[PDB]
Amino acid sequence: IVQQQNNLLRAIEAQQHLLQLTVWGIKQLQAGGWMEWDREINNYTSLIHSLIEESQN
Amino acid sequence: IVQQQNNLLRAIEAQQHLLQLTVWGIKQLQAGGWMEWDREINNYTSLIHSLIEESQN
Amino acid sequence: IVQQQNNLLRAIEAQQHLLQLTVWGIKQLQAGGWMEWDREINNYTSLIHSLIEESQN
Repeated sequence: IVQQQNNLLRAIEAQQHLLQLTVWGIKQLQAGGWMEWDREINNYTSLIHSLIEESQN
Repeated sequence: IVQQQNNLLRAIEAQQHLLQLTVWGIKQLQAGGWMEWDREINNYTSLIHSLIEESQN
Repeated sequence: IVQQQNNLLRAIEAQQHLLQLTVWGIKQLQAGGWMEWDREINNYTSLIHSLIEESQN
């Protein structure tokens, strides 16, 4: 079960990289009315980083 | 292992919020040929909500 | 705990489908300077597929 929990964390980490690439792609396409979307992307990005670092530890 | 499973669920929840923000961003940029993409986004969004609520319970 | 690990894997699988739909949506909007973004999307997509198949097994 330990090995499976490590697998799932590595999957979540790799999905977060993919998510960050899609956020970056959307910002390149939008580049102004997006301030609240940027606030929420930033807050949830920081939130997920904290949870991943907690899980890694 | 219980604490780790809670960590991973909170990470998946925070990633789902980020995913929903990226879907919303893409819909704002597209705003017509997207009907099947919308069907699939809706079905998988409902699917993930059901799995998160199951996991929370 | 086994049932919970299966729940979380199914959630990660459903999120990967959603992620792939958002990548596809972004590529339709961009359709040229995106070569490195495509390389990284491909590498992380392959990485996550390997981790999901490992977890399923």
